[PDB]
Amino acid sequence: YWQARSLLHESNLHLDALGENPRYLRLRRVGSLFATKLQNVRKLRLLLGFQRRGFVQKLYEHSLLARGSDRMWKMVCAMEATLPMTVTRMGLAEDVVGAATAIRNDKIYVNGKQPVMPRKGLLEPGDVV
RNA sequence: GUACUAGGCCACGGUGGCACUGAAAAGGGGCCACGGUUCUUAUGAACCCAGCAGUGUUGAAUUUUGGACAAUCGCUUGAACGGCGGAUCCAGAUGCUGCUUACAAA
Repeated sequence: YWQARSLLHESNLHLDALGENPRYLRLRRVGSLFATKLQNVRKLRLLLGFQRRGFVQKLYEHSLLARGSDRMWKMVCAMEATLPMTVTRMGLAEDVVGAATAIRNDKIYVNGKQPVMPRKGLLEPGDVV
């Protein structure tokens, strides 16, 4: 009941009403700003620490061209098929950036010796790491 | 609705006219006239990069006077992995891109 909210219900964790019984007037309502989209792209790149445009753009078109069920459990599946997120799922680093340095050493051993594609992934199902 | 990719077909080879041969006609085949470029002791001859590189003007801007027949593919030759091809294949300079890139050591 409390948990498992809607996957796009992130407007309940930004500003709320009828749960704050004080300050009846002067309540901040959200304006028409696209800066939350730009900072959400910042939340996307900060989960990779990578240069802003090219990687998230290339993963965006790959996420469109892979399958067409939806864009929410599958676009983050395109995020999750990437190798630095995959290493963070294994737990070989404190965070994504340290894992990126570890793969920058080529300490990693994806599919035998090394990933053939270091910056882009993409780990298909059936690929050892 | 509008600049390219590669490739289909046509047209043209400084300009214009025409012919041989060939089954079919001419981009480094033949003849004449033009317009250029050089030289003559001036009488006349030689040549025509919209082939490759390269030069010069203009341009905001335009590449190396590279290697090679080995791969094709073509032409040719009955030896000979033969001969040739600025087609091509490989390298350069140069926009776009996809893709890596810390060294040490087995």
